[PDB]
Formats: sequence, structure tokens, C-alpha cells
Amino acid sequence: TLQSLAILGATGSIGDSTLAIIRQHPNRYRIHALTGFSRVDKLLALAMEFHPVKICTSPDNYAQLSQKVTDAGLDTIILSGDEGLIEIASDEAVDTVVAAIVGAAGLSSTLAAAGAGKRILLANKESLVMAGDLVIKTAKKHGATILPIDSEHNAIYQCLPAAIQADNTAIHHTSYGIKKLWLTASGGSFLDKSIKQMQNASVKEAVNQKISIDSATMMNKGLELIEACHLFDLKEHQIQVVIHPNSVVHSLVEYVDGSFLAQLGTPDMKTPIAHALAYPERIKSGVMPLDLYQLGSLKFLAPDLDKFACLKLARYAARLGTGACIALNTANEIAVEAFLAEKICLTDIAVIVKACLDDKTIAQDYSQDFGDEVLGLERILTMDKKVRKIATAKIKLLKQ
Amino acid sequence: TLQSLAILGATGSIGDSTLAIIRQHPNRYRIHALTGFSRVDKLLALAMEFHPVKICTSPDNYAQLSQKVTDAGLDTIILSGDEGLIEIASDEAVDTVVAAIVGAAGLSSTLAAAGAGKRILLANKESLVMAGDLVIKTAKKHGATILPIDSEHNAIYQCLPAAIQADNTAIHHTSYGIKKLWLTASGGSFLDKSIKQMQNASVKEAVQKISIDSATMMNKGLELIEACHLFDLKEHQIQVVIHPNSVVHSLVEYVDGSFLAQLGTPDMKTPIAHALAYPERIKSGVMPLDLYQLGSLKFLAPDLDKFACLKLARYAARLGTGACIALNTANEIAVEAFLAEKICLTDIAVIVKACLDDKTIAQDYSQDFGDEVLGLERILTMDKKVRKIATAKIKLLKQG
Repeated sequence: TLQSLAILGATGSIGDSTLAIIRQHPNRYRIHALTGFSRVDKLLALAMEFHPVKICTSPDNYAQLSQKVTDAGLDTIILSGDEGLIEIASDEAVDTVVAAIVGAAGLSSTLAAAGAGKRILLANKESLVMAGDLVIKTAKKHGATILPIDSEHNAIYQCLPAAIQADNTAIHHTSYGIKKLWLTASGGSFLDKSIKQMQNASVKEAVNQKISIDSATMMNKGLELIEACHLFDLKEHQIQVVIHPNSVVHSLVEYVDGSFLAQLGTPDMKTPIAHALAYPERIKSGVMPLDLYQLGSLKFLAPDLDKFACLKLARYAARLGTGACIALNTANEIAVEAFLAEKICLTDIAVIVKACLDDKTIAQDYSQDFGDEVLGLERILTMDKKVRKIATAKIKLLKQ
Repeated sequence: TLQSLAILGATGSIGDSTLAIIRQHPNRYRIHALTGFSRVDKLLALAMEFHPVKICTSPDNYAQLSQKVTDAGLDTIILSGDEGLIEIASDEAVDTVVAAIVGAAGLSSTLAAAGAGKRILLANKESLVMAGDLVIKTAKKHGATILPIDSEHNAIYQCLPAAIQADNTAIHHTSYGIKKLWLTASGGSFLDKSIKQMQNASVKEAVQKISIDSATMMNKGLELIEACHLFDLKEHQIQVVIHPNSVVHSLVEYVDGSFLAQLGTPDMKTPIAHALAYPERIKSGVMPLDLYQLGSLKFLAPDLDKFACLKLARYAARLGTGACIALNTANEIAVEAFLAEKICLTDIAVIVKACLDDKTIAQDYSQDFGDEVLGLERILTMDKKVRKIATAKIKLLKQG
């Protein structure tokens, strides 16, 4: 029963929560490897505590990290760059990979873990936005098990029957009676602000960091919707969004008899991570539990899609397939960076995304099979590079 | 495939919802029998529509019903009384029994269905308050499957893992990680009223046995006892949360911090369809919950100084079945007395507590009310004894 873990992106929030669970349950989990691109001193401290066989950092931090490791008298193998992540994720001594590297940087190690038949605790939604068919097919072919540890998707997973948890395609058997998935969304910091205040928002006002902007625009939720389409083997029409500012209800599953099953909790990521680590069993997580007696009013409302145009664009991209999802994701990234550099305003993010989605040169690639086992990854990366250039040019076209 | 149903207590709310489902799904469900003690014309109208092989009514209404059945041209077998209910519940041609007779009047037919290995859709919580160990043991011995169709308990059942749904005792394996059950309660009509207004409430202001129990929160204390049996727990593992909206129908707290909940509308077709089709799901014909149109959902701690009956239910649960019978029987006699304007609303708890604490009643608490051969007679003996003592306590109170 003891699982050997590799944590890909071990120095942030997911890593903290995962390691805290491991501290509490040494008979079930041990650390084989940890990675961290930027936080050399924290990575070193984790290595001194957990004694991983291997760690990996960025090529630029390799010399520094290796210095510090040898100063501390540690026997650990270092590793750097994309191929170090792949090595760690595919290592025969690893049972379970916690995939918490943000963005496109995480895609090739996630594929390697899938290709090696690992249990994958998935916290890197961009890998499914960019490569969802390829990732899911590869995992299925090699017997890798994907468990979502994002809050919303973990909640949905908990609220589906065991046969559908084990085989996502079973959702299409009518006898299970899944009618719709419901993603909850906090609404972000402009939920109670006008479109005009979005238009005029300063960077300071928008963050309250890529992640905060995506939450401000609701692109975060649109990317989650795409992710859900893959994880749960559904089309976008079968996944609806409800605004829930309290973030107590983490998402819901609607059944054909009228039952809505939901998972509720606090924001502490130990909850979904413990659920996924122990699955199909459950374990103590150490969280301060939700206090039902001390909840404010829980509120729910329809999302305003005229204001949150990114969510609408995500849903269009989902219908068009992986090529359009890559374009959406890549254009959004380049537009967010431009917003942060004060080159465009917040409401112009959707404008750049739409212009890329509709661009005939991009759209000509939508019919490619980005799920192709041999050609898929190169097609995905080629599409990303092409869209990055075009999105940059649209920003200039707009601001000229 | 096709299930043959007997509906015990077919003329009320549960029967209306169940029969509505059967109208929608003739290939899965057919009516073998229907019962109704008091609503002869309605029972006749259902018999004319569904063509049951048997029906049953009270001894007093047998001649009238028999006349009307003859006059309408029907071929049906007419039974009467307790032994007619037992005959219908234990009939070899019946697959599934919907047990919706209110109060003690439902106990012996519920036992007979259990003893005959039927699937039992249980809406008669008093059978488990009075006889829970006996009912559960008998069902286990004979392969009867109990599915709760009361809203709260059905919600809990939906939120438990499949192994615990199939075997209630599996809850005690720590690997499933059940931490607590949470029953939701509307709080009743005096939730926002003072103790003085309860004391002074007229019968008109208070509302029928069921409405009084909701006013006092005894309803919820009886559900708590019911849950102890259905889910094989002690009362301290089952908590109550006030939830006036009644959107959340109950919850299950797991050791990792996850609270799984079932949400829906009040339409009983939802839990009934869930239990009829289990382990599959079916369309119930309900108007589904509209998440976009919810008022805000409120939760709060129950006020146990005001709702003394809930507190007395919990004390009864710790003392065992004998005390639960005493509680249930004293409550019934006290409710009758309130309705006859002999005592005030806040005196219901006073009578119930005096019975629970009575040395003569309490000497019977150590009896095995679960004994297969002696249990039913012990239960009925205890009921009769408490009924006499409670009547005497009411008289002793109208003085001192």
C-alpha cells in the first residue's frame, strides 16, 4: 500500500498541501522526488526534510541548487529542465505523480507520467486545455489513472458514481442518470462592478499574477470548463456554470431524478488532495473543517455572459475542439501579459482572444488531429507558437 | 426487470408521488396492491385506475368499500385490518413494498415485508423508532433491502459510498472515512418566535400530529432515532443543522473535510425515483431545482433550550429502544392532549420527559427489543404501559 510520490511543482500551494498530508501519513506516502523551478532555498529545505532520491530545477538554477545540496551533505540527484521533469515523472520507482506545474511547462511531464502508467493527481488544467484528447488517450492506453485535485473537478468527481469515476466514458450510459455538471464560480473581483469599471481597471485594481486576472475575466472558469469536458468525457453543453460567491459549494452533479449531489468544503487544498491520494479510501487531512453553524448566507446566481465574455469565448472554443482551445489559451496568456504591462485594458483581453479565435490562418488548423499519438504533441506546440505570434500582432493592431 | 409493487398507505402524499412515477414508467413498475385505511373513495379511484390484485382498508370501512368495488364492476380482492396489511406485504407476487403507513399502525406489515425479503421503500419512520433493531435484524436475516424515501435519509443514503449503502454496518470500517451525518431541519413554525409565544400558542396557531411534531422539533428527534438505525450509528454521530430553505436535504461529513450533500426541491418524486430505480436512476418528472433562482441558503445551530423535544429524543436514543418507544408513545399522548386543549405546546416536552424519567418505565429499558421471537410483544407491551402512565402524568400536571 505504501506509494512512492513525485511532486512536479512542489514549492507552491499544491505542494504545501500535499506535503502536509504526507507528514501526517508516513505509512502510506513517501517522497521519491520533488521539483521546483524558482524556489531554490525552499526546494533545498524540502529535500533536507524528505530526502528525495531526485530533484529538478530550472537550467539557470541548477549550479546554485547543486552547490547548496552538496553543502548540506545530501546525496540527492539533481536534474534540470524539461527532460528532468520527464525523467522524474516516468521513473520506475514512482507510483504517483502530483502534477502541479502551471501552464504549458507541465504538458510533456504529464504526458510522460500518463505514458508510464502512473497514478496522476492532476492540478495543471492547461495540460488538458492544450492536450486533452492526447493526455486522456495516452493515460487510457497505458493504464494511468487520473484523479483531479482542482477543487471544482475534485468535487464533481466525488459526486459521480464509482463506475464513472473509474471509466469516464461510462457517463454516456443512460442508467447512471447524469443530466448536467455544474461548475461553481466565485465571480471574481468585478462580480459587483460594471463593464465600465472593468474597462477602466488599473492592474492594482484587477489583481486585488496571471491567475488573479483570469479570475477577474472569468477565463479561469472557461479553462475549467474545457478541462471538465475532457476529464468527464462530455461536450460543453452538458456543463453549466453557477456564480457562488461564498465558494462553500465546490461544484455539483445534476441527476435525471432531480437530485443534485454536491461537495462542500473550505478552500484548504488538503481536502481534495487527501481525497485523491487515498482514493478509493478516505484519510484524515488535518483541515479545519467547514463550520456549518457559522456560514453566512450562501448565494447562487446566473453568470453575466455579456460582462464575462471570456467564458463565452471558452465555450465557443470547446465546441470547435482542441485547436481552438489552444488558440484561446495561448491568446489569453499573451493578452494577460499585455494587460499586466499596461498595454491594453482588462476588457481588451476578450477582444484579443476573439480576434485570434476568428483569425483564418489559425482556424485553418482546427481540423488537425491534436490527439494523434505520434504527431499530436508537435501539432499542439506548433499551434501554440503560431498563435503566440498572431496574438502579439493583434495587440499591436489594436493599440497602434 | 419489471417490479411488482405494494403500496401500504397509498392515499396520501407518498402514494401520490409514487403512483405518478409509475404512470411514467409502466415497463418498470406495476401495481399489485394498494391500501388505505380511511380514504375509501380515493382508494376506490386508484383501484379503478391501476387494477390491483388486492386492496386493504380498515375493518370499519370494509363493507362500504366492498359495496363500491362491486358497484364499479371490479374484480379486486378486498382485505381489512392488520392481517390484511401483513398479507399484502408478504405476498409472493410482490417484489417491492412502499411502506407509507404513518405511526405504529405500520409496524407489523413492515416486519412482514422484511421477513419476506422484500425491497422496502421506507417512509414510516415510527417503525424504526419503535422497533428499529428488530426491523433491521429481520431484514438482514431475510435479504430484504431497505431504501429510505424520507427526504433527509434518502439524501444521506445518496451521499454514502456504495458499500455502505449495501451494508449499513460497513460504516464502522475506518477506511470509508465517514465522520458525521448532518440532518437538516426547517426549524418549524416557531423558529422565529419566543418560548413565551410557544407556551401561549393556540392549536390553530400551532398547525394534525405531524404539524405539532414539526412545531416542537420532535419530528426531527424521531428522524434522528430513525437515522441511528438506518445508518447503524449512535446519536452523537448524527448532528442537526437548521436550514429554513430546505434546499440542502442533508449531508455526510468525511474525515478529509469533504461534506457531500443532496439538494433538490420538496417534490417527493425525487427520493422515491432514486429508491425505485436504485442502483440505476430514472427520470422522475419533477420540475428540477433552479440554481439561478434560489434565495440565499441559511444554516444555523438548533436552539435546544427552546426545542427541548430534540434534546429528549437524543437522551432516548442513548438509553435504547425502550426509551425510544416511551418517547414516541408519550409524545403521541401529549400531542393528543395538546390538540384537545388540555395542555399547552411547551408541556409536550414536560410530559415526555416525565415518562422517560419514570422509574417504572425505565426498569424496562434493559430488555432486548430486538429479540426475534420476543421483540414485537416487548415493544407492544412497552407502548401500552407508557400510554397509561403518560395519561396519568397529564392528569398529575393539570394539578401538580
